[PDB]
Amino acid sequence: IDPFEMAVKQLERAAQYMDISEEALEWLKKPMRIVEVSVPIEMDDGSVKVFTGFRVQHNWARGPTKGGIRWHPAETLSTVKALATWMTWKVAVVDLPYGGGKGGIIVNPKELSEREQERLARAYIRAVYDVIGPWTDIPAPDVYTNPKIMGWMMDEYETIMRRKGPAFGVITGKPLSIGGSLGRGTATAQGAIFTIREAAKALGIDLKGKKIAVQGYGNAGYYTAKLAKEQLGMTVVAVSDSRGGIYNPDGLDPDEVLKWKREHGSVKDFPGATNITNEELLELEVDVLAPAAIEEVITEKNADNIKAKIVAEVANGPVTPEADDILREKGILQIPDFLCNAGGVTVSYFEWVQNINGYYWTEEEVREKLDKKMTKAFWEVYNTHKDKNIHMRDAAYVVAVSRVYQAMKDRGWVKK
Ligand SMILES: N[C@@H](CCC(=O)O)C(=O)O
Ligand SMILES: N[C@@H](CCC(=O)O)C(=O)O
Repeated sequence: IDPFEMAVKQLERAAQYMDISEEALEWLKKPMRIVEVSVPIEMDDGSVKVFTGFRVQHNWARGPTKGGIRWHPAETLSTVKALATWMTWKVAVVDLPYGGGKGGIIVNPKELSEREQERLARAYIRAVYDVIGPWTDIPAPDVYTNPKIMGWMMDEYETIMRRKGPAFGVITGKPLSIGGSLGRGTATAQGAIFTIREAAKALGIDLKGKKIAVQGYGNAGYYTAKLAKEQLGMTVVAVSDSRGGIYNPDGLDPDEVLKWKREHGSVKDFPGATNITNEELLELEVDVLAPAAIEEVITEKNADNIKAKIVAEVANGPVTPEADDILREKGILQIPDFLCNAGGVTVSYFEWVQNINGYYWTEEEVREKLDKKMTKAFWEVYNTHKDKNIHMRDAAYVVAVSRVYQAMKDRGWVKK
């Protein structure tokens, strides 16, 4: 199951719903630049180990490419290419002057010390310097990379760059001390909450007092539940982790559950709550269900059993296309994954804007701008959903690919 293959198939399926020339589709099926580099670092024992690093820039018709860096032992070039392709549509659906791109190093960072991690980050920047920049390619944190590594990478880039321009804007997700942006820790959850609110408004539902079930209790799931309870006033009845689920009709307090999970490593056996598992958790009678964990969790095996009026796909591809079908004919509004979790990329654009301008904002300004962006993106996707009578996801693909195609035509890359 080649990751890249799946992305190309999804793009073709999408192109089956819109008027796009075959030359433009052939252009969009290939990354515009792929860079594979050797990343040599000096280990703590004195030896030199060489790692494999990637930087894929799928498309830059709309502006500089944007995408995170993954440090995973199972990283492959095809995975990076597929993720860069998805990043293109993600920045296009939420309307950002960005293209799509992604990077990665095939490494197990859990067995690297802090000094070796810093050496790896600096060596990666020294290797890929010639294809990145504030107006060329802006990396960001991703799987097993965090703001600390982002700061190390920014410092190395500034050292090579001799401070001749906005070196802060070369990479996002930085610490606040060095050009970091506020509201960035709860970006994804805030965007998901905004999309859920707009979806409820579209469906004619006032969310105050109804049930939400969240699967996955990392930063995304926990903050999704928390912001749901405060901003949307909904009742959080079920949460789960990489172990099991906890359900309470009266409502769970996300802060207490987070304390429980930190203390014991799992959310299981929470006081005054029935312990359950993920499979039966996916089908509680709730108004909103927010899968925020590992991919491929809703499948034709249990798609019919889903009873949530609104499904917000915080995670990347939690729902299979077949389940997309059954959920559609069941009457359930799905927020597509790369529209729902648009908060992350959105915030990163805001941070870049701040770095380029040299002027930073506050929490309220970031929050308001994110609200407007996510509301507009959701409403465009939903209006395409209505007008073309296609799936929500397919509408997101229509919006994003239409924007990229228009940008490609405007530059004259494709003459038709
Ligand atoms: N992996 C992140 C990167 C976004 C960013 O550039 O901040 C995402 O697209 O969700
Ligand atoms: N990768 C995250 C969602 C996307 C993000 O946080 O950037 C998850 O699966 O929970």
